[PDB]
Amino acid sequence: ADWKVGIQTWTFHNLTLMETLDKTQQLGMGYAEAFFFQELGAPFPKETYLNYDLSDDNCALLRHEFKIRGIKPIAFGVASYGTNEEWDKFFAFAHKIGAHIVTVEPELNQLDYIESLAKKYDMEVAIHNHPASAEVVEKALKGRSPLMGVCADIGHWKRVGEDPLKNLQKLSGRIKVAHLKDLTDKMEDATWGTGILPVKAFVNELKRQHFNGLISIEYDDFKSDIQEIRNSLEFLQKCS
Amino acid sequence: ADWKVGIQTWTFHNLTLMETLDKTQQLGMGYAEAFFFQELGAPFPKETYLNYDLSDDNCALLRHEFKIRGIKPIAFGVASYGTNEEWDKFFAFAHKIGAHIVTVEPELNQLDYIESLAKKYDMEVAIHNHPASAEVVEKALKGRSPLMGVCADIGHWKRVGEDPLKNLQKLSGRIKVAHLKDLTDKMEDATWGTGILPVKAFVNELKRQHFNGLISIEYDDFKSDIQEIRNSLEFLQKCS
Amino acid sequence: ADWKVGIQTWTFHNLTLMETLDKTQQLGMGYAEAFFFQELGAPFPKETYLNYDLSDDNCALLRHEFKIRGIKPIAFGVASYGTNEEWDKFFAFAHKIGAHIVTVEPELNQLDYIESLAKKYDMEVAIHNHPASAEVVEKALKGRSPLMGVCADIGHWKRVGEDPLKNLQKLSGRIKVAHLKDLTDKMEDATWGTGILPVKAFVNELKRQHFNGLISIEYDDFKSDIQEIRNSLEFLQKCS
Repeated sequence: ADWKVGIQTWTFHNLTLMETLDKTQQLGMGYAEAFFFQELGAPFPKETYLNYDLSDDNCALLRHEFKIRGIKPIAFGVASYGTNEEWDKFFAFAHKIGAHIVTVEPELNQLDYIESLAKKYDMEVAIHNHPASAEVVEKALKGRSPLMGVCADIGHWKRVGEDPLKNLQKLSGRIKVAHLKDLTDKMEDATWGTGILPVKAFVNELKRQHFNGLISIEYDDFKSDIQEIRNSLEFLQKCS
Repeated sequence: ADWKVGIQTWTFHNLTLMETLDKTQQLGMGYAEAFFFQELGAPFPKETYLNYDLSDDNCALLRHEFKIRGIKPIAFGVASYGTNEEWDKFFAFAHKIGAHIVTVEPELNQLDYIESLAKKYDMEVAIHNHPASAEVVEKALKGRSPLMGVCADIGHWKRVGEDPLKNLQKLSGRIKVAHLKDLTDKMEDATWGTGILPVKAFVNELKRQHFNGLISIEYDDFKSDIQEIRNSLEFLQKCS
Repeated sequence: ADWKVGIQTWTFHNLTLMETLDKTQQLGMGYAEAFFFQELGAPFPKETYLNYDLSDDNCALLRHEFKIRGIKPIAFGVASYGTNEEWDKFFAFAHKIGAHIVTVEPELNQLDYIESLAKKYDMEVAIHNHPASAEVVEKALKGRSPLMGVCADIGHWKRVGEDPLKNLQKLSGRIKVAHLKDLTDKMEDATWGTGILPVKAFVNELKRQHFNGLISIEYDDFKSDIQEIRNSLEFLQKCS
């Protein structure tokens, strides 16, 4: 309803992408943010990896493989390329596979060129700065197309006065993607700052800020299991 | 004797608190620093988690469950609340369960209110700053009640000139809790700075600084086992 | 041929050093950078650990144990000692075991003394600064013996404008060791910045900069297996 909940395929980077999508089905999510150079896996032939050089046949097969699992290949990233050729090929590929967003970590001088590509392919762009910070992204984005947005990192939720969502300030509306790293059961943490379940408080804040972008989750798949993460996904999804 | 050695229950956050306390028994420790929102586990009913809203009956049961295992619920934290109501409820709960310390990560404007609660409940407070640093805590604490102290993080022990214990400076005496994160066998590390076993050198420094607070240990329970950690606990405990 | 590829024994710090060397054989590497206080393991007696106090007999046995596995004990580190006695003993030990390099994290005032030891034992020194940065190492090293070099950390390869190799600048030639932390399959990462396999691009850059030092790799042995790492080692080694 309000926002989308997807998985960062990096979560399962030790698996093939097809296996990752099978896990995504077991988690009960309908969206993915895929990182490049993951082995695709059957039905793709061995040693074929995710990259913008995939043949038209393999691009069509990749689209089909997402579709039959009920998962949209909504995003690719994080891309941090150094040449215009790479950016061009990356945006063309994203468009060809049918992504609606790309997450990117560019230099400031690359933004002009990247914006032209966003327009050319009707691709939304969520900029991730290098992990002074909040001021630069707002200053850089001011006056640029609405396609040019922000990939916001949700750090360690929640600590008093370090609320990543409350930093949205003047660009709350340009926030297109939220990265949840190391998602835990009910967003529990060694440090907490909420009277209610942290994941409930998190969802409430997203509602209050009318976030309608993509919540892209990552977790440590060696330290957590599908059942544990499904506890958190419950609140992240059933609100929407 | 000199100091206390306890566990951070975050170590086993993938388990229930009762299971965590069973592990704490196998480790041979008599103290715990508990984080909120962990499932309690039997004898508590399913879906009951650690938080300051526990009924008087459940508070009494929690006290009993610690006591029969020979473990004191000495600390709760790290709390980083944003409202006075939350702080009030947290300190009341700590007192009700019989904690002697709480670890906290507040803003500077909250210290006055937090100090009033420390006095009101005779609760000691170990302040953890956001992970300029050493100066602020000393300046903030100067002239405040002896209950207002510091939760010191022991980073990567030991590197020349970056000794966290030697930073104690003028507030060595206000150091109430030391957090050991990612405890390894004999405190071995990829970088070392001692001629003797690092854990032996660490213990010696604690003796030299007359540390008599709580050493609160955390480790990666997926990368280490009880036997390995018991090697380090040996020196941390048998000195005292 | 061009450079050496070795393992950081920290990778397997949960094992004995002998077991670590067995794993190093299974990986197919001929060099090691060993951290101190690891249990040695059979044929050494129980509770004997790696440190500069090993008897001449045990030093000779350690040399033999490396040799029969086809692995050179090329480096020890990272050492971050606080006294001259410790440094002296560490360099003497490195020489006695037949290391050609030591990785170290000293204060600036210790460099003079450390350089004297490097000369005295013909030991190369790779300085690792505390993890303003690039300027200090160049300024500190200027005019010092060619034995005094740099241990460079390869962070998260590869992001545009944050290329650790391109920072080599004026001291490319004093770079003696490159630390690869958390090595992944084909150096894949959640953020990428290359059109080709990241490990291929990495190797190409090392060739272009004529790096001929030691690539010292570490990985998470709980999250990766020998087969996965052998995929990356393939390109790191077969280029040379």
